[PDB]
Amino acid sequence: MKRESHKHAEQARRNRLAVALHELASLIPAEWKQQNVSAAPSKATTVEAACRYIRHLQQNGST
Amino acid sequence: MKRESHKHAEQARRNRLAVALHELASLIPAEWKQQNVSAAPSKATTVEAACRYIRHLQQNGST
DNA sequence: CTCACACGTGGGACTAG
DNA sequence: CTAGTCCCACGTGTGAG
Repeated sequence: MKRESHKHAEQARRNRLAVALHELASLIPAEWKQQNVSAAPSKATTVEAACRYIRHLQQNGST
Repeated sequence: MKRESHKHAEQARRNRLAVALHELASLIPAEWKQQNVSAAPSKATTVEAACRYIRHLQQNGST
């Protein structure tokens, strides 16, 4: 039963979710992801602010 | 000594990272995605994407 | 303690024999 | 049926502070 690999595999898989996610804040220019309620530089929070630098960025109507 | 049952501490906390991936999905452009090689619609595979957009949105107009 | 975390695990679409 | 892929998510033993 390939769960034997599914391990070696679904690890590589769950890993991808990291390399990249890592590589988001890795260069979230918006360094405020450095300064706030941030209870963890690893997933969630970083991603909360990760959507943020974009959230600033999606400003499309300069007066 | 909830060193087993503390359980919920994971997902009840994980939930954020879920939607973090999700708001990361709200301000990302489907219309963009055509550029990106389809990976599969996953809670990992698209963290890949938010980078793409972001890495991009930065140098907007530069020529 | 409270956090955050990476492992296995059963797994349920989907596909190729 | 049989198993090989996908990627989802829970339940945890652990380090860290």
